[PDB]
Amino acid sequence: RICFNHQGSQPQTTKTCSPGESSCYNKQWSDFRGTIIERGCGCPTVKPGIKLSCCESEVCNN
Repeated sequence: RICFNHQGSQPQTTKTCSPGESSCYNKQWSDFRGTIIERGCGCPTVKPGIKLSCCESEVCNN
């Protein structure tokens, strides 16, 4: 599994996940500086106030 791992709308970067990892994620929140969109391998646990979107296909998290 390969997932995008770039922040926001910056140029796209990819990450090859650990063997057996089938998911990619897109996490979004806002802080005092602006809106943050992070991407990576896996499907991390839901923390309060964070928007999380997980998918299970190649580079599915743009």
